[PDB]
Amino acid sequence: GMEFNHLTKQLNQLLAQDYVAFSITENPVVQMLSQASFAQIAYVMQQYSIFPKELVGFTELARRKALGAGWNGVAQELQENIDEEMGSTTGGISHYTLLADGLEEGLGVAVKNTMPSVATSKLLRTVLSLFDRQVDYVLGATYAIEATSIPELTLIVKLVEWLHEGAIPKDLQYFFSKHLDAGLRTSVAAYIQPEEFGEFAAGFRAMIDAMQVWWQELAQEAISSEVVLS
Repeated sequence: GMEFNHLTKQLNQLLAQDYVAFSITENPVVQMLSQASFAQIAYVMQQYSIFPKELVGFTELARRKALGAGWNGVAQELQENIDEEMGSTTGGISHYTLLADGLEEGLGVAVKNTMPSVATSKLLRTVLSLFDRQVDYVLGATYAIEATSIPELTLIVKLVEWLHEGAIPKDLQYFFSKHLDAGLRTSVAAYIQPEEFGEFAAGFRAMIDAMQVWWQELAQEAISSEVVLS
């Protein structure tokens, strides 16, 4: 209803105003592009790729939290998200695979079997700690994934275009266009009570904070490869 709609609009605005990681100009990797080598930005993309993979499992944890609380409509919406990320609208090919295959075909950058870096491992541990809380908080963090999706994908398009000398592979271009050229919010609205809006907001905040910290740390990891110990 109106009060939850106000909250979700607010959280989207918060993200747009206050978070440089989701800015197409102020993201810390974008800010290092003048000085960065191909290898360094390829490293960022290898690490980045881990996150969409792992987010399917986190969405599963949120689905289970929703079921556990009797938020059945939300569990159903989350199942549809999982099905889509695992390929239900892209011929059975997961979104992760489209990205990974596209990076390999376009750049010769292998990302499958990438181990998380210190920063990425820290992100994944932090995120799990959020997805282990009560349903309202967990769904806030889950809504943060949805809210960050478009700004994130816009940054990824930029970095991938920066890396490519020519056109990007056509399947990868479709992956991007399908995302960039309401269901979760409306489902949660049916169950969430006003007394838990604060917990939903807290989960959202915690997730976007964790993701921002990761982008910052991953920019430092990338640039540090040419540092001479001093």
